[PDB]
Amino acid sequence: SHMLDGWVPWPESFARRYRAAGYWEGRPLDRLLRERAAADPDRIALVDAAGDRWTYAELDRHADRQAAGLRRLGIGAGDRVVVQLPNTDAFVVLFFALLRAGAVPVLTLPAHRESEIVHVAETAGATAYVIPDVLDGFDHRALARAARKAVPSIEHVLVAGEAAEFTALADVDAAPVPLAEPDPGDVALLLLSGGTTGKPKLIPRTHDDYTYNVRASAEVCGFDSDTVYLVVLPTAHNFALACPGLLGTLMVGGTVVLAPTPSPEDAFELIEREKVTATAVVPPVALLWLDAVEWEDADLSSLRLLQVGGSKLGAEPAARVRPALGCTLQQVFGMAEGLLNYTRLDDPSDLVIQTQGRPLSPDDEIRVVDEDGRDVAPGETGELLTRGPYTLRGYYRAPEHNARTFSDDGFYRTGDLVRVLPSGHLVVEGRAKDQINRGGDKISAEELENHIMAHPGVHDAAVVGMPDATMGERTCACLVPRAGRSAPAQRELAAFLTDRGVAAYKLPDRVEVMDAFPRTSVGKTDKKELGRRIAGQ
Ligand SMILES: Nc1ncnc2c1ncn2[C@@H]1O[C@@H](COP(=O)(O)OC(=O)c2ccccc2O)[C@@H](O)[C@H]1O
Ligand SMILES: [Mg+2]
Repeated sequence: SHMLDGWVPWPESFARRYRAAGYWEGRPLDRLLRERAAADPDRIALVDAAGDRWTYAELDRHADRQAAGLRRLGIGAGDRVVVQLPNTDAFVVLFFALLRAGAVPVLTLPAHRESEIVHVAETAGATAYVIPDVLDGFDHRALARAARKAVPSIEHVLVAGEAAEFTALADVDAAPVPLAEPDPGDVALLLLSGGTTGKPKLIPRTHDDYTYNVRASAEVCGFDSDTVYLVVLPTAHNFALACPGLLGTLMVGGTVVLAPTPSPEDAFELIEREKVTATAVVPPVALLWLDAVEWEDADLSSLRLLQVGGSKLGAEPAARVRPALGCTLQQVFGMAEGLLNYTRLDDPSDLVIQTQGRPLSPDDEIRVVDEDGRDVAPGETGELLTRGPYTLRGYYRAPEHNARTFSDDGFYRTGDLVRVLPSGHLVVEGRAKDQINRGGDKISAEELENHIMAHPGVHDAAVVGMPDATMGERTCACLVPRAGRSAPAQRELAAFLTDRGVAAYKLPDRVEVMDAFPRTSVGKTDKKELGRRIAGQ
């Protein structure tokens, strides 16, 4: 018996192995903060961009007071709560307060707009939605009004700022009350997957498997109480939350520093001010920092570890990390769905430069298969399938996609093309899945294509990735015009999609109009040949 339905537990034989192995320790996720605050109450746990500062005892107490405040509002025991917050202390407090209240955080990104928020809110049956007031020029309270209109289950809107007619997040506060602990085998939080279908899919992560993800990652990356970690990616990104991210830093007793943006302006200042020792970035930001040290004066010497992942970092800039930034590079090839691959900190530089790591867990199982599902020969390229103690067995409330995406014996089809080296390290070679990787931001083609086809001048749309030297891929929208109507150009389509509620990183970089798409012999749109036509071949 589980608190939520709609997810796929591990078979009992696997659960037993993972507990017997010490991977699944049987502790709720919020207990990482409870135990650290008990052992190191007066250590500095959290620093925000302004310079404000909180000890472990202070953070633990505020999480209890906000958890009691959430319960007074009726948020708790299994309720799903959509969280959309910037890199501020409000996110860290509320994350633990929701866990202690028994609520299941549904983590979204600040860039997400009405179509993503409404979909995840109604899929999760969320009862509350947590937003900033105004963030980067956008008023999220209008979005909460639109979300509540489309999703009647949303009873409460909690606002980090001026709350308007809603509830101020700072007012969610009451005297701590004894709260029951969740079952560690239950879902702890729901992550948003980059997606390969028409709708974003939610990833359930349990207390046991997410704690192991965090704990094992902190060991591999050498996180301990000396670690000062700069959160450069959104706090809701799996990389910055758990790999080892801020949760790993808190679990071991280090200091979390919240960066408002990844710009050298904000990040380099915080690295010098707080003596940051570790951070994680996507490759486009790595390239920016590697350039920017040539004209920025910040003292970055305290930096010891730069994690780079989300897309493949080139071997040439990888080799520049030590001379330019004075720290160790760690390549990270991971996914919200589970499997994490890390280069080890003392790997020879050859493997740090040329590979995307080897799996985190001894019980991470990998297969590399050809187009027929058969295992490839050693060192051949094929699609990565994986199964392990923190990889999901199914998405949340997505039975049809689960039937397509997981093998009969529980292997998750990643859609990534890789080859495995004799040492066990992986090299990422490409992608099979119909999803564009734009600077670490994942764009489901079919989701974007369906939005574009809602435009009155568009009959059919095919979204195709184009190579980009610094961004990895950019997005080309190939359009068949509506009969007797003109298709829109790039700027009009961007405005249409933005008004529709599509996140800005999904807006096509380029529009190409054509009378028909090339098709295969089954009749599916041939995007390999669309790429050729886009390039004038
Ligand atoms: N170093 C890399 N080199 C080439 N490709 C990479 C890659 N790292 C990710 N990818 C692609 O991203 C994934 C889905 O993305 P994600 O779910 O958003 O999570 C993350 O990126 C993420 C990244 C690091 C740590 C924790 C995470 O969670 C994969 O499937 C693959 O396509
Ligand atoms: Mg250094």
